[PDB]
Order: sequence, then C-alpha cells, then structure tokens
Amino acid sequence: TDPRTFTGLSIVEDIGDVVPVTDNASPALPVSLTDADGNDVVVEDVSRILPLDLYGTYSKTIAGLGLVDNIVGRTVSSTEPALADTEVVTTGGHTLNAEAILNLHPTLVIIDHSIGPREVIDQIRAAGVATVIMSPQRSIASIGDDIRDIASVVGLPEEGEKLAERSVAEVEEASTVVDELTPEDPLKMVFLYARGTGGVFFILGDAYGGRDLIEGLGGVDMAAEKGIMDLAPANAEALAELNPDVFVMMSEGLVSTGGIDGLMERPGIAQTTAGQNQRVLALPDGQSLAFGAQTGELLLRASRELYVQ
Ligand code: HEM
Repeated sequence: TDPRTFTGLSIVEDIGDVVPVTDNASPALPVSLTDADGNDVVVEDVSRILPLDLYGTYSKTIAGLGLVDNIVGRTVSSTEPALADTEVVTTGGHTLNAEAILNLHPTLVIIDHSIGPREVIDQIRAAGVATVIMSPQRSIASIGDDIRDIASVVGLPEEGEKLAERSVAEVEEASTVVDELTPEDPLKMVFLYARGTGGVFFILGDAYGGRDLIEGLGGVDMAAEKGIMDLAPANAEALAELNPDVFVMMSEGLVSTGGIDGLMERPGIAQTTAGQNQRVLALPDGQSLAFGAQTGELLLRASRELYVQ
C-alpha cells in the first residue's frame, strides 16, 4: 500500500513501564564523578532518587537498571505507570519547585539543563543534596552510552551494560523493520508540540531530538531541512513552508488542543498536505522524545501505524 493515501489519526498506546534487567540491583557505592557542568560529586546514597528531565528518560533508565523503587519524585514528563502515584516536583509544566524537591528529602538528584530554572538546581545542591548534571547525547546511536552514563552514577555498571546492549539490539532490530516498511520517497514530517488551545504551539527543532525520531521512522524532518535549531512557532507561514505529509505529536498534547478537530482549526494546518489528509501520528507524551530503553518498541509501533493500514 501507499502510505501517502492514509488519512486521519494514528495513535500509539502507552508502552508502559521499562522491564528491569535485574530484580536484585546492589549499587556499588560510593561513586565519585565529575558531571557534565564540571562539578565534582560524590554519590554515596541512592535510596531516594529524583531523576528529572524534560523528556522522561532518566526515570525510565533508573527503572531499567533495577532501582524503580528508589524513585521518590518526578516531573510531569515521567508519565510511566510505576510513577503515577509519585509526587510531582515541577509546576506550571516544567518549572522546578525547590520546596517540593527538598520536602522529599532526596539523597540523589539526576538532572540536566532541559529543565530549570538553574537557580533551583543550585539551591538544592547548596541545601546538601547530591546533584549530578548529565548532558546526554540523545541520538539513537548513543542510546547505549547515555544508559552507561546513568548506570555509572548509581554504581550499577553491569546492569548498565546489560540494559545498554538490550536497548541497542532492540533499536537496531526495529530499524530493520522500519527499512522494509518505508516508501521509496520518504514522508516529510515535523514534530509539532502543542499544549492547550493557545500559543503553546511549536515546531520542535534540533535541540529537542525529534529529527532523530523522525529519521528513525524513515521520514525526513522538515525542521532540520529548514535549519530550526531550537523551536519555531507553528504559524501559518512556517507550516506552509515546511508542508509536511505527517504531523508527529504527543497524544495528550493533541487532546489538549481539541483533538484532530481542534488542530484543524489552527491557522495554516488545514492547508498542508498533512492537514488535507488529517494525518497525525500521536505518540505517548512521556516516551515520544525520551529515547532510551524503549526506543526500539516505540519505533516498531509507530512505524506500523505510519506504514501499515
Ligand atoms: C520536548 C519534550 C517535552 C515533553 C516530553 C513534554 C511533556 C509534557 C507533559 C507530559 C506535560 C503534562 C501534560 C498533562 O498533564 O496532560 C507537559 C506540560 C506542559 N508543557 Fe511540555 N513537554 C515537552 C516540551 C515542552 C516545551 C518545548 C514547552 C514550551 C515551549 C512545553 C510547555 C508545557 C507547558 C506550558 C505545560 C503545562 C500544561 C498544563 O498546565 O497542564 N513543554 N509537558
């Protein structure tokens, strides 16, 4: 069949919790490291972990290594079922809340600068909480290395190597399937971030890693073609210029702008090829740009939705 003739929403259901590589993780502590910001940090107690980022990666990796029970708080992005009853430490979306963090008495914060403010991260460290700044590569090729880096922080190198190899095998296997399913002329795609019916409506660019996702799905990322490094408002002119065949979105994001019907009311959407086919691939918010352990499964399920009727 011809995937350019497909119409309407395709939605991938939540992939769920990461399958841990072990049932008896025993962190080898203490660890000393120099983090991505150049801070020397000693990690001596991982009993109460806050694994915080924009993308939902770290919480999933920590669970994959065998430490899900050690997670005591989360951001809005870590939507995995195991953490559904865990205290949320961000507000207004992605803003760190120092009070919420400190009241959980964490023993380890794993974080990066995808969320802020930086001042809150500094406050937590000054209060005595071991805080480790990561700077993950966030590419499909580097899924294993990003996992090994997290594993080192919590003193689980063997679990890290197992989880890395398992995840990389899964994502290469999925790629084999994607390559068989892709059309000769790749679909043009963009990653459209929406939250609400107002101005939070953006084409995501290089910094957010969606090119890696779109190319992993066999598509061409029009944001990369147009040189969008951070993000761009998805206004009528930008949409007309990018003219994707498919909008890749987050499922709850799409709901928040009124579903397909609400999306079609936004200026410029209906005029694109994707708009004229109402063609949206909706991915679970907390996995969509998390990469990490579940990347292979995400690519497999999403490619089935894109290319199989
Ligand atoms: C790129 C990775 C991102 C992920 C995985 C992500 C994920 C999420 C999730 C899961 C929520 C909670 C929605 C809900 O509870 O239904 C949320 C909320 C929110 N996000 Fe993001 N987000 C991302 C990036 C962004 C960006 C780039 C912006 C702005 C430029 C943004 C602005 C917001 C705002 C304002 C909210 C508040 C929604 C509310 O009040 O319910 N997010 N995000």
